Amino acid sequence: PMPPSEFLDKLMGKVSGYDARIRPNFKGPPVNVTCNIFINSFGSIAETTMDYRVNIFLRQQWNDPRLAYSEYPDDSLDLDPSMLDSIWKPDLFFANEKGANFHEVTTDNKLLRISKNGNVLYSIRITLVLACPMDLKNFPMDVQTCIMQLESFGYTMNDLIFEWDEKGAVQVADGLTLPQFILKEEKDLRYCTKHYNTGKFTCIEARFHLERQMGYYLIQMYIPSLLIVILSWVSFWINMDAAPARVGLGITTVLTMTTQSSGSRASLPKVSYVKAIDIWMAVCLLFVFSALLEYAAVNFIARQHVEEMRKLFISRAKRIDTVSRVAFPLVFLIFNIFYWITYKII
Amino acid sequence: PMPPSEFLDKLMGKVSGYDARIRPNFKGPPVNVTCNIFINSFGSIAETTMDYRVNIFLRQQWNDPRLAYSEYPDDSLDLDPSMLDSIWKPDLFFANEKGANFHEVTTDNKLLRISKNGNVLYSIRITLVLACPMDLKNFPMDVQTCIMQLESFGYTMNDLIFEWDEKGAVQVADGLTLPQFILKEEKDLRYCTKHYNTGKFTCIEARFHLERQMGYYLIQMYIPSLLIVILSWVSFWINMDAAPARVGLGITTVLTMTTQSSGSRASLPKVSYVKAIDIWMAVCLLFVFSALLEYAAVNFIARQHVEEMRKLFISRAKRIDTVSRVAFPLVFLIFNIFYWITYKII
Amino acid sequence: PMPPSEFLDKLMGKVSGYDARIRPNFKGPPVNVTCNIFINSFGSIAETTMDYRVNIFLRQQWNDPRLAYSEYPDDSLDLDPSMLDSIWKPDLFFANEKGANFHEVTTDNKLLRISKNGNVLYSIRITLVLACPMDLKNFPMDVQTCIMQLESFGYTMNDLIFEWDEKGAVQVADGLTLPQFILKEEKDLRYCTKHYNTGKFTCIEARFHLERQMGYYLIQMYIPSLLIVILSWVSFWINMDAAPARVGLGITTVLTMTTQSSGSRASLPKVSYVKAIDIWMAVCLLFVFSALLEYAAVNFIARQHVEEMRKLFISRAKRIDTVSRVAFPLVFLIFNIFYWITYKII
Amino acid sequence: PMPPSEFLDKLMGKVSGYDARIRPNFKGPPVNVTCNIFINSFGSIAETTMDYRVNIFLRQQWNDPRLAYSEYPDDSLDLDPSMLDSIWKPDLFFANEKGANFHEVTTDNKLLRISKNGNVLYSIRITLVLACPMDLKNFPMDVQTCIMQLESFGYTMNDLIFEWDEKGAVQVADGLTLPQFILKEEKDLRYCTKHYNTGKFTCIEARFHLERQMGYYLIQMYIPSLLIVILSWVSFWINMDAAPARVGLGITTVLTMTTQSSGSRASLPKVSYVKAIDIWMAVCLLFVFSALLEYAAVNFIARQHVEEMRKLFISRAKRIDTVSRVAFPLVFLIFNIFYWITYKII
Amino acid sequence: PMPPSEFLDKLMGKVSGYDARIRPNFKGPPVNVTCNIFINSFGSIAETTMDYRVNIFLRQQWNDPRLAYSEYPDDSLDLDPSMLDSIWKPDLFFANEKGANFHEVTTDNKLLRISKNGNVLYSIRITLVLACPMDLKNFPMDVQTCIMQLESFGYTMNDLIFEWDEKGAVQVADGLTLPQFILKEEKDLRYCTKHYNTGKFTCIEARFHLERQMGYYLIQMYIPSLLIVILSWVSFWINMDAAPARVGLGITTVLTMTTQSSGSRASLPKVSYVKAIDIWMAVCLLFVFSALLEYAAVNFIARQHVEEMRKLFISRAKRIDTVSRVAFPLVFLIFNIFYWITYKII
Ligand SMILES: *[C@@H]1O[C@H](CO)[C@@H](O[C@@H]2O[C@H](CO)[C@@H](O[C@@H]3O[C@H](CO)[C@@H](O)[C@H](O)[C@@H]3O)[C@H](O)[C@H]2NC(C)=O)[C@H](O)[C@H]1NC(C)=O
Ligand SMILES: *[C@@H]1O[C@H](CO)[C@@H](O[C@@H]2O[C@H](CO)[C@@H](O[C@@H]3O[C@H](CO)[C@@H](O)[C@H](O)[C@@H]3O)[C@H](O)[C@H]2NC(C)=O)[C@H](O)[C@H]1NC(C)=O
Ligand SMILES: *[C@@H]1O[C@H](CO)[C@@H](O[C@@H]2O[C@H](CO)[C@@H](O[C@@H]3O[C@H](CO)[C@@H](O)[C@H](O)[C@@H]3O)[C@H](O)[C@H]2NC(C)=O)[C@H](O)[C@H]1NC(C)=O
Ligand SMILES: *[C@@H]1O[C@H](CO)[C@@H](O[C@@H]2O[C@H](CO)[C@@H](O[C@@H]3O[C@H](CO)[C@@H](O)[C@H](O)[C@@H]3O)[C@H](O)[C@H]2NC(C)=O)[C@H](O)[C@H]1NC(C)=O
Ligand SMILES: *[C@@H]1O[C@H](CO)[C@@H](O[C@@H]2O[C@H](CO)[C@@H](O[C@@H]3O[C@H](CO)[C@@H](O)[C@H](O)[C@@H]3O)[C@H](O)[C@H]2NC(C)=O)[C@H](O)[C@H]1NC(C)=O
Repeated sequence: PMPPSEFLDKLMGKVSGYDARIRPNFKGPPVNVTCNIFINSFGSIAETTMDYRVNIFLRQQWNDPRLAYSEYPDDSLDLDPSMLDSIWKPDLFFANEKGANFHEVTTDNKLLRISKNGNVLYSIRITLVLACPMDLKNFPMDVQTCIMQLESFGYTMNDLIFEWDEKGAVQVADGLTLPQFILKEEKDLRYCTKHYNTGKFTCIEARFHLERQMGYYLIQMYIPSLLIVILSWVSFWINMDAAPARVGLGITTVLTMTTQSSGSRASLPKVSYVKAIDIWMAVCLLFVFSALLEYAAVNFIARQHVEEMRKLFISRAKRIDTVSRVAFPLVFLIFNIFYWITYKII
Repeated sequence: PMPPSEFLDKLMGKVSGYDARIRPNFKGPPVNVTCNIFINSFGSIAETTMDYRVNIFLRQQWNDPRLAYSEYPDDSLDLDPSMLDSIWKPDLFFANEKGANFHEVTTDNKLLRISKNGNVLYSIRITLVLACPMDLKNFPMDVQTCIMQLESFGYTMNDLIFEWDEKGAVQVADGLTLPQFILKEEKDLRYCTKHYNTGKFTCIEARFHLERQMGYYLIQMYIPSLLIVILSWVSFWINMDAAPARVGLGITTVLTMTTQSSGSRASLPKVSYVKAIDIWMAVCLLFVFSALLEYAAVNFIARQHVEEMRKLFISRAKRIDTVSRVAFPLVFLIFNIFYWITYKII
Repeated sequence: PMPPSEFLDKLMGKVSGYDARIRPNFKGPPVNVTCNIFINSFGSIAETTMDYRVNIFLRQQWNDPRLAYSEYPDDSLDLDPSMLDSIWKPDLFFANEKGANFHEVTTDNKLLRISKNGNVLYSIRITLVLACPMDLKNFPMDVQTCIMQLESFGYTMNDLIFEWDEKGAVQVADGLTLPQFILKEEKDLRYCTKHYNTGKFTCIEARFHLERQMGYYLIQMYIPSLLIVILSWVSFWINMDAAPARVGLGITTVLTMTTQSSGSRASLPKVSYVKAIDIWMAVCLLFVFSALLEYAAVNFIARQHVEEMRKLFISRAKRIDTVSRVAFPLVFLIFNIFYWITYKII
Repeated sequence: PMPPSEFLDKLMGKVSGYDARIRPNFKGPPVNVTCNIFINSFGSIAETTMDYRVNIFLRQQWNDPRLAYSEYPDDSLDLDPSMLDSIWKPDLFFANEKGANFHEVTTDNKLLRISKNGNVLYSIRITLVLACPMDLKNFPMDVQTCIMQLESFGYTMNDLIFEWDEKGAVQVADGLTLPQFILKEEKDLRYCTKHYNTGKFTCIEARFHLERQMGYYLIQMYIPSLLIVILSWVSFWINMDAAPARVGLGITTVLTMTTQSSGSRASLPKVSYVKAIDIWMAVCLLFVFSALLEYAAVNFIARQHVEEMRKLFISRAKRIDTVSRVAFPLVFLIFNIFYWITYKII
Repeated sequence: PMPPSEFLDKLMGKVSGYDARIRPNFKGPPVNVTCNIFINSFGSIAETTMDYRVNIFLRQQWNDPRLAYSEYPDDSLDLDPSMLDSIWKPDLFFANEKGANFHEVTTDNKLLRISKNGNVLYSIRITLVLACPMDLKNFPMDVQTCIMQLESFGYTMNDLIFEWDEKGAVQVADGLTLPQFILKEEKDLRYCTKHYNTGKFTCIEARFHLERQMGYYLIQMYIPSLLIVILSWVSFWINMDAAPARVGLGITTVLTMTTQSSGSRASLPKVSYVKAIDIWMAVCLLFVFSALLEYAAVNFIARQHVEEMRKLFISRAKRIDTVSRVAFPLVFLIFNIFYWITYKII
């Protein structure tokens, strides 16, 4: 019962002629590689960049007859990771990496165990910054689907095939929550077989269904956008005398409404389509621009009105200042219903 | 008495058949690894990212019978760190690293000494950026508990076990203070034994109880939020004549109160729950929005009031402008008591 | 039928005297290297820096007679990438890299296959941050032409020549869209043969015609710039009595128009020439500065006007306040036509 | 007279049995290592992070009898830096590195020369980002003392000792100035002998006395803070009639004074103690808050004043508006004297 | 006619005893190294950091008799760059690197050719971030002189000397323009021979004369600073009645003039000396502060004026409001002439 590495000497070195430069079952059927990932860290979901950082354990399993062994008694030899640069390993890469890296802290974070019948279990900790093109049409109420797809790079489909094992292909750490999102529990697992001018390459991808939390965007942008609408209404309970007051009120509540429009996109890409948060800030910018025009009508109607005529327009001009107090606060409401219900069924 | 490395030649090389690729006490009980950390640098506690950077010395101790020696006279051979790539070392990693690194400046910052009975003392300087999910419910008065946990990655529980030595498992440099926090002196030391679809892996974690200093947030956000509330009150000692003054006063003190609401979260994650600093900026935004409505009542009540009737509402409208001077400054106070006492016992 | 690497032993090692340090067809005609790129990731088109990040697959093809083989039966031996540090490879570099890198995640992302007649197919995943000097004359309506050029660095033109293969020299991933641009489908392919004091070096470049999307810049800068122009007009339907109102209106709508001028260049280089977005913000800053002067004329003309004289200037001063309501809203329009048509045919 | 490296062959290789893995004078007295640094680049003194970047040449000198030589005629053999991975070198590290690095541009920036009697001169270019906890009590007038300390990491005090040579232990490049500071010329040199649970380790540190330049902070924060105080005074030469003017004046000069308070700390850590720049912005925020209350008294006193009574308070209310014009401008001055003299002797 | 590397075998390996660890002409005169650089990328001229990034080709030439060859027929053997780790190479470094790096994309970007008489031509692509202390006295009209200097680090002056070849020591790529600067065509080439406590080291530096483009700073800071001065003048064509208007006008045009003062230094170091852009923003801040005081005089002079007396000061107070309309607009102009002419001859 010699030590395992010396047993591994019989397994790896020039004895038996193991070559790590040639895939298993060479010249025969392709190599069936079953995969699955464990997720430690999920988050930093960027939107200026439209990517996100994950921290996974990538488990790979394939059979290699050359790694058979019956001398040793037990069923598994979880070796040292230094034995990992000498056996064959599939050239798995992430088709949307945007930068990734291993982890070498106190050891290469690597695992490797071999079953008697040649089954290999290979597992390494990885940090990825995967690209997912965000779809920001209905932005605060959107549901993103950021993917990650595992391709081969040098082996064609007839010489290396990936799969997902049918027992929980994607696990997640227990207490894993996101600050801005929630990660839905059903995770898709479909095929993405690529085709180039070089050949066809195996591919498999996992679809994570993110979904934004409404709390933050409800506190910083919607409510402050809404109070500024109400102050635009207090220009109606003021007489048609305070020219500086109402105009000063409206202008101050139309420029601050312009700042928050731009402020609602500081942390966003410069996309060219209008998004759900945009029509809110637009329509809220339309009401406030109306009250500054409503007083524009009053101050002009009253100034234009012999003595039986001037009061004749005071009633009309003052009729407006009472219609305004109900028109705006209710027209805004019915709009406020068609908006949220539009994004409660979309 | 040959030189130690040549003595180490007898200890390491092909003589005696030392293999660094196989753990001590192989096929027997697992390897008991006692740990403890020394902390040089603690800080850069991020909250947008919810991590923090530490600079530790990681000390590991385990027994290895193969490293026994009785030839040399003294009790310890603190070797060169180049002898560190040839002996066995536990594959300790940090389960929430988020990026780490060694230090190679003028030497690998590594220590290694071996006692006669085989005890190994292994110590290396590390920089870590550990992830700790912040809980920002009561934000300026919160108490975070950021952890660090030491797991194995390739050895299962029956073949490698970590522990904390029971003599000061976590030391700290003497004059170590944080700018924003204070690091409490009692540090937890519990177990975090993991379970995967691969097996069970040893784990141990240290719980550091951070606690925010109230000084900064008391100077930039609470007091400026409070002066703006008081200026909202000076719209009461002004007659019910200065329409531009009081409305200009209230509007200017309701928008600047909106900026500071958003300004109170520039360096924060976009969490979806309301936090303690939020109800302050909200309630302070409610008082100021009230004074702008209080004058909305006065200017409307006085404008609506034969000659025995107009003065009848001047008293009512002026009754308000005196009730306001005591109502707001005292209602705000009683709120100001239920707030701080709520976060002095929570 | 020995294994291929051992077949490759006959192909690479000291047998047959293959030297990777000497180009093919040595002392004869130069080495004809046909190229083409596949683009996975395109974007992060910076403008403060005037660069952009691409993620390509660089395919290279050249003949090497030394790599001939007739022993093996089939037509191609797609080897392991470890066989890539032993064969000759052209020293292709990117003449405007500004930083690049390979991808080592789970494998060097490399491909290598050899045809029987010696044809080499070499393909590697690369991330580039290529420099392209932006031309921002007509900025929101511009069309950039960012290049990428493949030069030799050590081999002169008579010893190594690059080319583009005449079957789709530049492919693109199917669903590849940009957030801010659209990538036109015709891609140029011309020569860029360099000359130094060392000699002449082969060079080939690809010209990508980017083109900005107008949606974002139409929403954040043009419309907000335009509403502020209209509020500058509401200072005309107000009587020549509200000195605080109209002046407060104009000043508030002339400073906020100054902020947006500077705000229209936060994410731009500090170029010294005037650009298309600049004349908009300038002319819009000229109208608003006019209305604040138009009231400057009214308040001065009315204040200067025995009793038959004061009304004589009221008509003139009030004649202005009606000419203004049509002059500005129509002069702005005709300008608004010469502007967009100027950038619809330029 | 064979070539020196072949002479060095007799000096380094298996001939003579030189081992680089064992310190000089082994088993005897410790190794006396005299040090000194030359500073090329000093600066980037961060305060959000409380560190700073230096670029030094670290010179080390120790004796090694094994490196004796009398064959060669001259006194010094400045070798190639490749000979630096074969001789012993002290494991000097920087106890507050916070990240450092060598320089490999066109060569490892390393020097190495050996005197006949065994004296070694070892010198390498380094970039450091050293941590120094700032003390920001009297911030714009402060004097920081950022240190750098050279410790051993694996050798205890009885086996390796550092020192500073007594001929200019710290030189500086000639034209080395800082943008924000000035580096005082006397530099401290004391001992910092550490103690751990492992043993006692040699340590030496250099104390650089930085001192801020007052020019910048005098131009951006003090003067603008002071003009805004004066405009708060121009609310006194205005009659007690312009309710919108004085209140608009005071409010506009009390909120802009709040912005600059927060603006005076954008580039600062979130420390919890009040600092010298804070009491300035506070007291300046107290004067401006007073003038807005001073008019609060006037408009209330005049509004409260049969016909012999109303003028009786006009004199009192107008008595205030003249006392204000001298009270504030002189009370501010005497404060302005106790402030600067307080930070001219502290 | 064996292959060149095998010819190079006779040139490099143990045959002939070539040692790369010993400089040419050893024990004799020093090694004369002629240099010159080609500049691809110039720019990213930082000012917060006072550095800049360049992308050069560094060509070095020296003679090495050991590399003589007469066997081969032609005049030059441009080898593979792998032959670059075996020949001697001067240890050139950049005395103000602040971080640099090679380029390894698809090959080490290296060139190496050897003439028959031993002349070596060595050329490598480099990216540098060189430090140049900016002199910002007359900031928008300044002319910086950022240097780059090539020193030895281990060889003293009597054993290695650098030079510039007298045929175009510094070339530049053809279409190389900067966004903010223009690179003057005459480039200095002088000596910078260093002296340390170790010895004297060869040094040579190149002086690039940068010069700012005035376009950007003329558009964002001077003109907006100037319009705000003119609006400060429109407080003069308004009667001495509009207390809220003129004071509101002046205050709004004195605070926005304070923001732009600070805004004129966001991207600048915190230098302690006053700079040319500072006196502009200061003097422009002095005019606007004057108009707010000019009305302070009017409203006080008119309010202080039996019936023959009140009109007596109306003329004096109104005499001011006409002197102002010519005093300020012309005093500002004459200042505006002494300013630009002062920076047209400095
Ligand atoms: C990797 O897995 C794939 C599919 O999971 C295997 O492909 C299939 O392999 C079988 C060999 O057992 C091939 O033989 C076929 O058998 C069926 C009866 O089961 C017979 O009716 C067919 O005529 C054929 O002979 C089968 O063609 C093949 N199918 C495909 C789509 O590839 C593959 O063999 C596995 N390879 C390894 C190395 O494990
Ligand atoms: C590492 O440490 C663990 C615990 O600190 C050791 O586990 C224990 O090891 C003993 C061997 O001395 C095992 O024997 C047990 O002894 C008790 C009497 O002390 C006896 O009553 C039991 O029936 C049993 O024979 C013990 O089972 C084991 N317990 C556990 C929970 O593991 C371990 O031996 C140490 N290994 C090394 C290599 O130091
Ligand atoms: C690489 O490709 C270039 C061009 O694609 C080849 O250049 C040409 O190579 C031919 C050899 O077949 C040279 O011979 C010429 O042939 C024509 C008839 O086709 C004859 O009229 C000429 O007098 C001459 O003999 C030709 O000069 C040469 N032209 C150029 C511009 O280089 C090159 O041979 C290819 N090299 C390899 C290694 O594939
Ligand atoms: C490194 O430097 C230290 C101090 O600079 C040296 O320590 C001293 O070394 C001397 C050996 O010459 C030791 O001997 C002492 O000599 C005095 C007379 O000078 C005698 O009165 C004492 O009784 C003792 O014998 C001395 O104890 C020792 N002192 C200390 C504090 O270490 C050291 O020898 C130097 N080592 C090397 C390798 O250069
Ligand atoms: C590297 O270049 C330097 C200068 O470019 C050379 O320095 C000079 O080298 C000459 C050898 O030819 C030395 O000899 C001198 O010759 C003059 C006549 O030309 C004679 O009048 C002097 O008395 C002396 O013998 C000369 O001293 C020396 N000068 C200096 C300042 O170094 C150097 O030789 C070159 N080295 C190599 C290896 O190319």
